[PDB]
Amino acid sequence: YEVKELYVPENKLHLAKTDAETLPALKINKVDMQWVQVLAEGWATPLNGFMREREYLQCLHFDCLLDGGVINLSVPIVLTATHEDKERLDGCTAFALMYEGRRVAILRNPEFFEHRKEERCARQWGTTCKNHPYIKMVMEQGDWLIGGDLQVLDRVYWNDGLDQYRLTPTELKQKFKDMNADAVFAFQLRNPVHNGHALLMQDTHKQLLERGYRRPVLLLHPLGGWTKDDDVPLMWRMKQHAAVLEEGVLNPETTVVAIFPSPMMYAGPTEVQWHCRARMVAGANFYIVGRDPAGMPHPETGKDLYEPSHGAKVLTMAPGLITLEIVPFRVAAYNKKKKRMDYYDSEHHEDFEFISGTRMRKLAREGQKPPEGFMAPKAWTVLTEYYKSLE
Amino acid sequence: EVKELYVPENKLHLAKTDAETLPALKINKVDMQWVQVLAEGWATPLNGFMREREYLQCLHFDCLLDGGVINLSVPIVLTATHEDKERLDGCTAFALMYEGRRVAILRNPEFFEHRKEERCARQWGTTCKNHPYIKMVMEQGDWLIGGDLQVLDRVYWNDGLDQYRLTPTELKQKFKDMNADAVFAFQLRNPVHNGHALLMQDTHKQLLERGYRRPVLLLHPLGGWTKDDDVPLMWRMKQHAAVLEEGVLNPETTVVAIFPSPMMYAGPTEVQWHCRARMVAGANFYIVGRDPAGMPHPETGKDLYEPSHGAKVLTMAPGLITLEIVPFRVAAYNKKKKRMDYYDSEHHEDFEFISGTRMRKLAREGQKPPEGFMAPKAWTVLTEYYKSLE
Ligand SMILES: Nc1ncnc2c1ncn2[C@@H]1O[C@H](COP(=O)(O)OS(=O)(=O)O)[C@@H](O)C1O
Ligand SMILES: Nc1ncnc2c1ncn2[C@@H]1O[C@H](COP(=O)(O)OS(=O)(=O)O)[C@@H](O)[C@H]1O
Ligand SMILES: [K+]
Ligand SMILES: [K+]
Repeated sequence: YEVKELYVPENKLHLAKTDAETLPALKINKVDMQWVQVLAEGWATPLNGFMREREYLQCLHFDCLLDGGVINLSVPIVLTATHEDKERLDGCTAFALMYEGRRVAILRNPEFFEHRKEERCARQWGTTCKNHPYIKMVMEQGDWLIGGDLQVLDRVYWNDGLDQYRLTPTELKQKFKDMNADAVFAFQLRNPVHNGHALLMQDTHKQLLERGYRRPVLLLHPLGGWTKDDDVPLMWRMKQHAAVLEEGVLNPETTVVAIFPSPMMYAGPTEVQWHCRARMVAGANFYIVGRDPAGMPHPETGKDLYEPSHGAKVLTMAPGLITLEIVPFRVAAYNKKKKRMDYYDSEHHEDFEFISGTRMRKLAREGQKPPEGFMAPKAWTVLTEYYKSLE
Repeated sequence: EVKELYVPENKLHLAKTDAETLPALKINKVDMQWVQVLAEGWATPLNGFMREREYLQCLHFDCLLDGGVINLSVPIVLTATHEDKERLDGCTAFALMYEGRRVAILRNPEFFEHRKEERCARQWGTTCKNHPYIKMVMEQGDWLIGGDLQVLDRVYWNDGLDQYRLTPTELKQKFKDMNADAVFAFQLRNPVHNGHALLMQDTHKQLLERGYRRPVLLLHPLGGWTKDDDVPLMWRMKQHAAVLEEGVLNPETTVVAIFPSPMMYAGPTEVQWHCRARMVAGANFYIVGRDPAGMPHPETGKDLYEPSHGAKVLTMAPGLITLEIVPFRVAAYNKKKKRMDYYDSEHHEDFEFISGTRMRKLAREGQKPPEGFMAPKAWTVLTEYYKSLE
C-alpha cells in the first residue's frame, strides 16, 4: 500500500506558504502539533486531514475506516475548537494552523461538528474518569470539532537532538529494503527496555527464523510524543535503549531504532490497534503484543484499567490489519530459580519476581541493582542516572 | 438461513427429559426475553449466549468476525453471581429456569468477567447514571456465562398477543405466501402517527418507482422490556390496528408482528441490532429516521445521542450486506399544509412538534391533535389509554 503523506510537495511549498499568510489562523498546542505530525507523515493513511464527522463515527463505532477499503483506525484524530473559534472560522473555505507563532498547515473545506466529549471518551476509553491523564486534556478542550483536508507546510522537526530517529513510514520502508530484510517485526514501547521485553523480541526473532525467514529485522519503535508526567522522558529512554543495544541484549546489526511520533492516550485495547496499524503502514509484517498493552492503573483504585489479556485478544481478532500478523505473549517475569526472565507459570508462582517501573525507582533509591539477567547492567546504570537527576 | 436454537419438535421430549436431570439456574423476565431472541434465530449465527471472544468482538467492532462478517452490535449475555459461578463452574450442562419451569439447556459453559462499567461505557457511549437499562445491568452479577443453548418449549407470553409473535422463519414464509417482491421494514416502539406513515408511504411509492410490484411492509413493533413511561405493548397494538383500520396503512400489503427483543435505548449501537434482526427475517429495506433508539439524558434532557447519528452509522455499518438502508429526514406537523410533512427550516414556523406529552396534555383537555397528525380511531385508542392512567 502507498503511504499518503499530507506534506505540500517541495515545488509547491512557497506558493502554499504565501496563501497561508492571508487566511485566518487557529492557534494549536504541542499535542495538536504532534497529531499534525502523525498526519503529515502518513501514519493515519488514507486520511486526507483531520477527521470529518463521517470518519469520526466509523472509528468510534467500528474501529475501522470504511471508505476506500476496510482499514483499521480505532482512535479519533480530530482538531478541537471553542464556540468562539467556531463562530470566527465558520463560513470560510480555508484557514491556517499556527503553533509557536508559525503557520504550520492549511486546513481546507472545514466542517464543524459536535465533539460530544462524554460519548467520545466512553467509547474510546471505556470510561469517563476525568482523572485519566489524556481524558483530563480532552475535557479541557472545546465542544466543537473541525474536520477537513490538511496541507502541511514545513516538515516537522523538534530540534531536540532526536530528529535523526524520527523516520517517516516511507523512510522506514526504504531502510528495510536497504537492509535486505525478508521480515520486519515491530515492538512498540513507552518504557525502558528490560529483559522481559527482550525475551518477547528474541522469541519473536526465533519464531521467524523457524518459519524460514533468513533476515528478520527488529523495528524497536519507542513512542515519542506526549506521555503522562511520571513516564520516563524520551531522551532518557533513548539513552537506556542504546545501552541495551551496546550490551548486545538486542543485536544492533539486525535492529532499527526509530521514534514513533504519536501522543500516548493510555486507552488499552483501543490504542493497541492504533499502535499496530501505524507499524503496518511503516512496512511491519509482524507485531508483538504482551500483557496489558497501552494500559495504566485506574486513577483512584490502583487497579488495571483494562483486563490485561484483552489487548492481545482484541488485536488478534481486529479487522483492517490484514497485511500484518500479531505475535501475542503472556506475562514475562523474573524466574528466581532459573536466574533469567521467563514466562509466568501459576504452578510455580513463588519462583517469579515481578518488577514494575515503580519498583525500579524504589530499588535505585535503596542502592540496589536489579537481579542479574533482569536488565543489562549498563542500561540499569543509565536508569540510576535518570533517577538521580530527579533531585 | 436462520439458526433457530429451539430443539426440533420431534427431539423435544428427549430434551425436556434431559433438562430435568441437570443443575439449574433461575433467570428473570428480561433474561427470558433474550432466550426467546436467541431461540427464534434473530441473532443467527450465534450458538447461544456469547462466549468471551464474541462478546469482545461485538463490544469493540459491532460484528461477529469468525468465518464471515455479520453485524452484531449488542452483547447477548447471561449474567451470574460469584455464588452462581461457584456452583456451576465445572458443569458440562445446566438448565435455565423461569417461573419454576425449565426453558433451556446451556451446554459447554464458560465463565468470564462481566466488566459492567466498561461494558456499559462502550455499549451505551455513556457513563451516566439513571439510564433505565443500564440500571438493571448494574444490579447484575460480575460474571458472564456463554455456551451453546438449546431452547425447549416454544416461548409464549399468554397475553393475547402471541399470534403476532412470528419467528423470522415464519415471517419469511408469510412474505413468500403474499408474493412479496420486496419487504421494507419499520421498527417502532411508540404509537404510529402520520409522520411515521409518511415514511412508510414514501418508501412504498419509491419502491414502486424503482420497479417493484408487490412491496410488503413489515410493521414490526418491539415487544420486550421497555422503560416505565413508554406506552404498553397491548395499547400500542390496539393503536396500530386502528391505523390500519383507517387505511392510512393498507392492511393487504402489510404484515404486523411483534419483535421480542428488550429495548436498550442505546441509539446508534442499538439501531444496528434492530436493523440486522429484520435482515434475518428477510427484509430488503429498512426505514430509519432521526434519533432511532434514542432517549433524553435523564439529567439534562438533551438527546443522549446526536439525532442524525443513527441513520449515518447504520448506512455505513458492516455486516448488513443484503439490506438497503432507507434514511429519512425529520417529519413533523405542517400547519400551513394541515398535514404531516418533511421538516424544513426556511419554513420552520409552519411546523409543530407533537410529542407524547403534547398528546397526554390534549387528552386531559378534550382536545384532539391537529387534523392529519393521527388517524381519528387511533387517537381514540390513545385517549382510552390516557384515561386508564388515572
Ligand atoms: N418525526 C420523525 N421523523 C423521522 N423519523 C422518525 C420520526 N419519529 C420517529 N422516527 C423514527 O421512526 C422509527 C421508530 O421510531 P420510534 O418508535 O419513535 O423509536 S425507536 O426506538 O423504535 O427508534 C425510527 O427509525 C425513527 O427514527
Ligand atoms: N512483563 C511483560 N510481559 C509480557 N508483555 C509485557 C510485559 N511488560 C510489557 N509488556 C509489553 O511490552 C510492550 C510494551 O510495553 P510498555 O512499553 O510497558 O507499554 S505500552 O504502552 O507500549 O504497551 C507491550 O506489547 C506489552 O504489553
Ligand atoms: K466550547
Ligand atoms: K457477583
